[PDB]
Amino acid sequence: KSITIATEGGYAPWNFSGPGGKLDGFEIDLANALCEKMKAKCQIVAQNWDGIMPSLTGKKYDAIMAAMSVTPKRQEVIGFSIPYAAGINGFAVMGDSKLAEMPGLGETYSLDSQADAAKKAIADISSFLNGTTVGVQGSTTASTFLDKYFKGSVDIKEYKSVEEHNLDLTSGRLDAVLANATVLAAAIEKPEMKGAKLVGPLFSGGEFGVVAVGLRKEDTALKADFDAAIKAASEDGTIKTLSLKWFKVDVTP
Amino acid sequence: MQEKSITIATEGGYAPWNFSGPGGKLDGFEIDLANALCEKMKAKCQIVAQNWDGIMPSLTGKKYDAIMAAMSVTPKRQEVIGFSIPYAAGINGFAVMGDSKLAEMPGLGETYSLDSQADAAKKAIADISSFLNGTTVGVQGSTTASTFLDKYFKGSVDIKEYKSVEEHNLDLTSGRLDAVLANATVLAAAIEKPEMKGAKLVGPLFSGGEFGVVAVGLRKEDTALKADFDAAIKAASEDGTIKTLSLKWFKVDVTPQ
Ligand SMILES: C[C@@H](N[C@@H](CCCNC(=N)N)C(=O)O)C(=O)O
Ligand SMILES: C[C@@H](N[C@@H](CCCNC(=N)N)C(=O)O)C(=O)O
Ligand SMILES: [Cl-]
Ligand SMILES: [Cl-]
Ligand SMILES: [Cl-]
Ligand SMILES: [Cl-]
Ligand SMILES: [Cl-]
Ligand SMILES: [Cl-]
Ligand SMILES: [Cl-]
Ligand SMILES: [Cl-]
Ligand SMILES: [Cl-]
Ligand SMILES: [Cl-]
Ligand SMILES: [Cl-]
Ligand SMILES: [Cl-]
Ligand SMILES: [Cl-]
Ligand SMILES: [Cl-]
Ligand code: NA
Ligand code: NA
Ligand code: NA
Ligand code: NA
Ligand code: NA
Ligand code: NA
Ligand code: NA
Ligand code: NA
Ligand code: NA
Repeated sequence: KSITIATEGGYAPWNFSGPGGKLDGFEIDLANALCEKMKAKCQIVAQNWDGIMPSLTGKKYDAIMAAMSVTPKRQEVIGFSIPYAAGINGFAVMGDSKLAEMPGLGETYSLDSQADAAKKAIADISSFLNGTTVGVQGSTTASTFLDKYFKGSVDIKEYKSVEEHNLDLTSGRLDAVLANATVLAAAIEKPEMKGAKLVGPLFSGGEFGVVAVGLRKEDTALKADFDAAIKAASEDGTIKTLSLKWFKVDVTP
Repeated sequence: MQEKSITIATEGGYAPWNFSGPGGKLDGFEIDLANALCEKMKAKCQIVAQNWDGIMPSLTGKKYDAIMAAMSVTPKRQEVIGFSIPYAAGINGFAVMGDSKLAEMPGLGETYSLDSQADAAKKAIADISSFLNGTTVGVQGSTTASTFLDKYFKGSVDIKEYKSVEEHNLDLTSGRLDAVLANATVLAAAIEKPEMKGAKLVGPLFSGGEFGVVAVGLRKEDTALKADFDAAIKAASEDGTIKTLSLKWFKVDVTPQ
């Protein structure tokens, strides 16, 4: 019994690599814990974000564990296991800038249960970010969110990876970036991002949704195995433990 | 009773010498070495991050006491700062995308000392320079690599200078650059990361000359701190610590002698 799991490796603490390229993070530890429950040999591979879904359908590997949110558009092309996590997103800017004054600092809005307050916070941020350049990783729930609420207000610059937009924020090429808050909180702690800060509000639900294992639609048995393993790992505190270990928070839905 | 205290600056952008964990904790050969040297010196070790561009003005400006950021001793640097006895030596090479015609550069698997094999090194340089004609080569500005490129490849290649290794590596993978030149252990570690899939170390490896030896950067007249580091490095070289840490981090011996 063997399962090849693809991750990106550019999204710490979910998935990243050590100095010599060894894949590590919450999803690597989770993949191994799930495969132990499934009684299967676990092979974790790296695949760039852009080609992660065509390589799954192309059978280069069997599953995706790369902090992939379940979205109706993705559900048209691939299948998903039951969720193991949920995404919370926010903006980061250079802490010195006037943009650090973004309203709603640290306030959290669920796009599902607080649609009225979230759309007001979004409207305030959009007006506040008028004429700025915002970096985002292309083909993400974050680029979808920016396209939906900030398009004619902000100049949206899309990047292949988080690392790429973060370097353009620190050089001053970008005014702000939008990404998963745990990813940004980890990134701004790195020496290269000295001076960067999380600002304004945090958003969950809606576009961001929940994170699950990406699988081919026809792999019903593999989905059934992952579903039983995630249920069992949620039930014995395994996922919560790994989340606290990596994120110092609980990302479980 | 209480130990003295030293603040050591590193860059954090030069794995496996110095880099950081996902949450910014500084790690690598120089972090392990800094802590081992401070234990020998019986001093409290505080390791801080400082970008390469401002690393020397912040040392002279007394933001910290020492630099352990894989800094080579050069006559130009010796005019402005002091150095401890060396703890390592730099080996440099080019990296390109393996699919580039540039990957066939003469001659992979070879090493040339610019000090002892000057004749064979200049002959190999003359071949690489002609081979790289009209290409764009990325390099970290104010390094032994930028000095080496300025000396032998200026006028043959378009040299593009970057503030960090990570920046030129991203421009190599996007195709903005044809090649990069940097420390081979740094490039060998970098090409193993998912972002640098397809990149490869090509052509020969160079040591000595411009590259020289790595030592702790200190304020020019901070003689007590230099005396402290010199005794610790001597003791650390004597018990195999530097060789051990070198093998642990690079899987090659970087010690000079
Ligand atoms: C958990 C995260 N999901 C996003 C971004 C994931 C990008 N993953 C990666 N670069 N590895 C998505 O699936 O589009 C979020 O919404 O907060
Ligand atoms: C060891 C290395 N030294 C170079 C490059 C070091 C850059 N260091 C860093 N980015 N932390 C130099 O001192 O100019 C070398 O010559 O192979
Ligand atoms: Cl990484
Ligand atoms: Cl590693
Ligand atoms: Cl909710
Ligand atoms: Cl929590
Ligand atoms: Cl005291
Ligand atoms: Cl860390
Ligand atoms: Cl720390
Ligand atoms: Cl420290
Ligand atoms: Cl070296
Ligand atoms: Cl030219
Ligand atoms: Cl140019
Ligand atoms: Cl340019
Ligand atoms: Cl090497
Ligand atoms: Cl490629
Ligand atoms: Na925000
Ligand atoms: Na900013
Ligand atoms: Na020699
Ligand atoms: Na160098
Ligand atoms: Na610049
Ligand atoms: Na660097
Ligand atoms: Na050398
Ligand atoms: Na000195
Ligand atoms: Na002194």
